Amino acid sequence: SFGQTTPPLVDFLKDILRRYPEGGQILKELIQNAEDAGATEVRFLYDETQYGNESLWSKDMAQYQGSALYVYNNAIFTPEDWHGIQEIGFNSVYHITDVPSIFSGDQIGMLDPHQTLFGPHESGQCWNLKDDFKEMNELTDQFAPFIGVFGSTKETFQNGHFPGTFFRFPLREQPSQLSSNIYNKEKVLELFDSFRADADTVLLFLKSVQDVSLHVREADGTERLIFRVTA
Repeated sequence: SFGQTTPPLVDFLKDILRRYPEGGQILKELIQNAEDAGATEVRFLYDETQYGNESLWSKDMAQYQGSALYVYNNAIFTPEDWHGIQEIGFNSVYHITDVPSIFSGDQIGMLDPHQTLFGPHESGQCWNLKDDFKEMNELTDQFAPFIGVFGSTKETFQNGHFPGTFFRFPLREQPSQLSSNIYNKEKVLELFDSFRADADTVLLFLKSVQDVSLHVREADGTERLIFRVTA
């Protein structure tokens, strides 16, 4: 027995990140993603909030319960958008996080290129707000980071549908096999700064997205508008 095998997912993606390193390109790639989905608005939120570690899908999920960059847009994923997302585009987010989550309509999906969280040959997991209602309700700490941002409420989960899209990117606090990039508040606000330099012109390329804003949420829950640009 003899032959080549394609590299493991994490190595394939490490190579893509090596070939495309990014600062402020990350915000631009995420804006492009929203434009491609027909969004008219994009909101970035740096969130200081740390969440609980009691009611998680598994103990290894605790490391992703901390500070995050969230990114909202007002389009709702189609099945094709969900297929599309499973494969620089969205992959630039791995500069920031090891486990991005995506919440759109009736589904939350988490991606795990390290392939350790969800079983041995799995690279992510998804929950349906209707079909998995019972489990999601029990896993209070797991889904708290999806409630109370961008107009999502406990009511959202009762109805079973969020009429929009947001991502949660828990900020990597130490190097992984995917990336050694560590983000903190300072580094994220530096990303917000790069963008703000270019903000006018970035909307010139775009025909759907007409409003981009940057916000910060403190641990006490207070939130500030950092910057907005409109068409």
